[PDB]
Amino acid sequence: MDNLIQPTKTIVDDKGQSIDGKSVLPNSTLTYVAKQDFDQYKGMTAAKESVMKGFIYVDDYKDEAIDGHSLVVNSIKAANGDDVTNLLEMRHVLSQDTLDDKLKALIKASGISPVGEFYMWVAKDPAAFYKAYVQKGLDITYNLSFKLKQDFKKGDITNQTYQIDFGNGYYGNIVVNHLSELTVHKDVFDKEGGQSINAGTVKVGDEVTYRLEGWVVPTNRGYDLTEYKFVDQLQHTHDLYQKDKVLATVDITLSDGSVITKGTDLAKYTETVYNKETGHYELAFKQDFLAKVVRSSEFGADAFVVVKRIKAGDVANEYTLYVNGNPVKSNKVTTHT
Ligand SMILES: [Ca+2]
Repeated sequence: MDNLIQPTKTIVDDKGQSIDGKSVLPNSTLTYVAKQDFDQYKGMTAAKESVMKGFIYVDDYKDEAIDGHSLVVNSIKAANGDDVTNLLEMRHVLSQDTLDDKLKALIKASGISPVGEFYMWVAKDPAAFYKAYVQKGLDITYNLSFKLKQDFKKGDITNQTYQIDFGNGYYGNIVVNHLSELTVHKDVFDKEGGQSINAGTVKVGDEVTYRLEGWVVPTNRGYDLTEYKFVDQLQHTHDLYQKDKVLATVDITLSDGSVITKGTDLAKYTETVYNKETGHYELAFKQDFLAKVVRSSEFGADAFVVVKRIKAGDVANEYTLYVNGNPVKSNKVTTHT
């Protein structure tokens, strides 16, 4: 039965599809569906002393990546539909050092080895729980949502469950997701195809071009696109906005099968707003367009913002890209006039 008892977990997108192995974003909600497998136990009779050792389920999240305190338990349900949340002790174990001695001994003797922080669910009434669910072979399904720690900027995210029945430990699969590291860059040029003039001198009355380089959204991701917006507070005391342009930086495939080639003008899929009084510049991709980009396609664009230098002094610029609600701040650039 060692290979016939198999707790499992998966991670699912907003359409209930598995995204195990896929990339996610810093502000992503990770929703896992975990199974506590009792199928093998159906119709059998466990010894009373073995039943007394109870039924424990463990969710071992990577505590460097996942904020364990953000857990929302969406549901914990038996195969017969029963809500079993009130039948289980939910324990957020931050360290085993002084964990309840009985439970700590149970974990030790099980063969199971949770690392760092974990949650455990313990049947409050082993005999009752055994009779109602375990002996009937009724699996328990846990639906759990976590957020990431804001200080976890890159690396992989892992989640693994364990099951301890009658003191016997069993290992679940390791669900892995990659956190994309988001970066964007700003440069300042004499002209669109020219050389960087960062820290250079710009004569009054001349034009300069800022390039706002958008982050490329990678393939094999676990999400679709709902926002991709450039925001730039221009130093409008010194830089007078003239015009912009936005270009695809990768080939983009849409749901209809059509392809937008790298270098194509993307203006018609966007809206530019410039506020002359405040110097606030924004270019946002339209949601109905973003919704058509397939997951097997990369997505990226650069914006080029043309300004006239109207006053002497030091002139700085930076921009922020918002990708699905994640702000990505660029480096700064400066020039002097
Ligand atoms: Ca852990």
